[PDB]
Amino acid sequence: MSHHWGYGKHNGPEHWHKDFPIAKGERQSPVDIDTHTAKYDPSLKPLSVSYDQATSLRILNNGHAFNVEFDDSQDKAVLKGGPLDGTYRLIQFHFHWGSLDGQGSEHTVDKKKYAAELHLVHWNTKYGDFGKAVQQPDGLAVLGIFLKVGSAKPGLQKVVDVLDSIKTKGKSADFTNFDPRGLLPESLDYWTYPGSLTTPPLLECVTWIVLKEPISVSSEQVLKFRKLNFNGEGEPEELMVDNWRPAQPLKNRQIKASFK
Ligand SMILES: Cc1cc(=O)oc2cc(C(F)(F)S(N)(=O)=O)ccc12
Ligand SMILES: [Zn+2]
Repeated sequence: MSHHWGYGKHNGPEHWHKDFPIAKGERQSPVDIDTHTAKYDPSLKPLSVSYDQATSLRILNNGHAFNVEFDDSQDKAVLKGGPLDGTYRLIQFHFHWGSLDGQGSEHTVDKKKYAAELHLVHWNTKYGDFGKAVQQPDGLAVLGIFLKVGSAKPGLQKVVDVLDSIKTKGKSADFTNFDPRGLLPESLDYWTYPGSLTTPPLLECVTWIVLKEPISVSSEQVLKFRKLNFNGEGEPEELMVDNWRPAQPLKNRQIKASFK
């Protein structure tokens, strides 16, 4: 209730370390993925994305981004395999995007920034609940998917059209029966490394799995994202753009590739 961090000039990523010292930690995210240095790991098991039974419930503008929330009271939508040991349950997805197509993603590929990045957040069921999971090194698994501007993503339109109803901070809307499988690219080839949440509290509890294949969304679709507001209703308009944290030092970590 007393957090004041954001993405503006005076409360942006370069200021976060004051209230959250872990911002300068040993396994912070996002990071630049240097494709020539990432090594193929033949030991990585196949990635398993089982979203057939996913049950979305609501979409919320939290003043930073918008979250599409799922019912995670049961083992429906889960992520397993890949670098993961155990079962991770989908709790929500959100995006990070820019003010222009040339920036917006958190992770970068050989320093290339994509227009946006989708994050599907999952928590390790061995810890019982999300709050307990974020206190563990292997508590979360976040699946990251890059977005580039070109052809429209049919599966994203239902999200785009509901944004008018959650323009400002604190607004939410019913959002049932949304199928996240419609946001995935064809290939599940990925890079993986141990990291953190990319907004405060910046906890170092995430196994990052970033897909190599980006999805394409249309200019009209991303333009709608850019019409959202960071501010609450009745306050001066601050367009919700550039809600991404820049790449952090890789330090003592190796990024592994699931493909050759
Ligand atoms: C506390 C928490 C709960 C949750 O369901 O999702 C989150 C997502 C993020 C993130 F958006 F910053 S990221 N990018 O690290 O996923 C940060 C914190 C949470
Ligand atoms: Zn995120």
